[PDB]
Amino acid sequence: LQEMKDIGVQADANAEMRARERRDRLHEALSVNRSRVNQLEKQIAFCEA
Amino acid sequence: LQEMKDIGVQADANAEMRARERRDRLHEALSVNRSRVNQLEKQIAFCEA
Repeated sequence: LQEMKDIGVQADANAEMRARERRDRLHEALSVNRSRVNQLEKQIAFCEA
Repeated sequence: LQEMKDIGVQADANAEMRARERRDRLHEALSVNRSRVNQLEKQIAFCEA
């Protein structure tokens, strides 16, 4: 248990599932955000010109 | 010792320094290659526009 506190992680199974779910939803949202920024940057550069 | 057989990694002191040196020089090389790719894509996108 001291080793578990030296590595500095809570390591609870229920928290592991909740954490992975929240991070995955944010990774998916970020991938969509980058894609949107890329198409709108094209629109911006083209329309301004 | 069974935990060492389960993880399946030799992890010799010499092997550890060698592994980090190769993967760290690779991490910087990836960042440089990707930066060149992004720079060339921005120039090409400007040329198209």
